[PDB]
Amino acid sequence: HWGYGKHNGPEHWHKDFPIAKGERQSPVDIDTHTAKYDPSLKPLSVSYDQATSLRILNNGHAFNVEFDDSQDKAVLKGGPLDGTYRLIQFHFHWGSLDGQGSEHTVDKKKYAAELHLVHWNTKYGDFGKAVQQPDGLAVLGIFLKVGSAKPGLQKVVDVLDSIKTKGKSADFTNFDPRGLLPESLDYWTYPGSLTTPPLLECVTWIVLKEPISVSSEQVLKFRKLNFNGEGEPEELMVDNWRPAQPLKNRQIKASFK
Ligand SMILES: [Zn+2]
Ligand SMILES: [Zn+2]
Ligand SMILES: [Zn+2]
Ligand SMILES: [Zn+2]
Ligand SMILES: [Zn+2]
Ligand SMILES: [Zn+2]
Ligand SMILES: [Zn+2]
Ligand SMILES: [Zn+2]
Ligand SMILES: [Zn+2]
Repeated sequence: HWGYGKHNGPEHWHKDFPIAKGERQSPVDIDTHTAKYDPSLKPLSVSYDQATSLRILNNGHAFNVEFDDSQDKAVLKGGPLDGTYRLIQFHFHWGSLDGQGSEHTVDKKKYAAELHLVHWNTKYGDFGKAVQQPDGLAVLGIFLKVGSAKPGLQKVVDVLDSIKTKGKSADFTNFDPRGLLPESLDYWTYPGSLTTPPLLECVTWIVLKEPISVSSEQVLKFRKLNFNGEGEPEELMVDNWRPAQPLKNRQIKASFK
């Protein structure tokens, strides 16, 4: 089983997942000197007011907050996107130390964590068919830095003790994802992949410029989770990020100057 450990980590994923060395892998370093502004990028439209959260779960790699995506309740439109992409889940990647944890980097700066709000293209009818396509998904990536507590994150933090180990889940209704956004929606964008196996090259990445602030007590709560299921040996869920991959023949476009 792939993982983030010594013998099953990112450097070994190519064995079972050869697309790991493909042409559009994520994440990537964003060099703010070469990611040039592009005036034709429309502004990004985020509609989360009717978001309906269902459950929260530890799948052994991170924890996902899943949403009802049966209808256009919470959607992302605009920017580089054609059409309408529905929110299906969010999750985070984070470090064992404050100086690392993000997947994307900005001029090689690593952040303490990165939020991924995952959305699929309604043009394909369901998530399962969307991930098979180049334009199947859009992931909105938000950096986290340590500082002041993020009130909107608290409901997440408070339930983490109930899903400590793999396979555990809890009911998780009425969570409002707008409480996880920064104030500004300026972004970079490029075409890439899922950052975990199976690493499909199906994602339009949209990463925000402005990070959110979370408290060290909030991030410590992330580091108390386990990769293992109950009654296996404890392996703390930390450093569940993949490092930057080669940009190859791709351009990263900025929405701001
Ligand atoms: Zn292990
Ligand atoms: Zn090899
Ligand atoms: Zn540079
Ligand atoms: Zn320069
Ligand atoms: Zn797994
Ligand atoms: Zn669904
Ligand atoms: Zn992710
Ligand atoms: Zn229930
Ligand atoms: Zn138990």
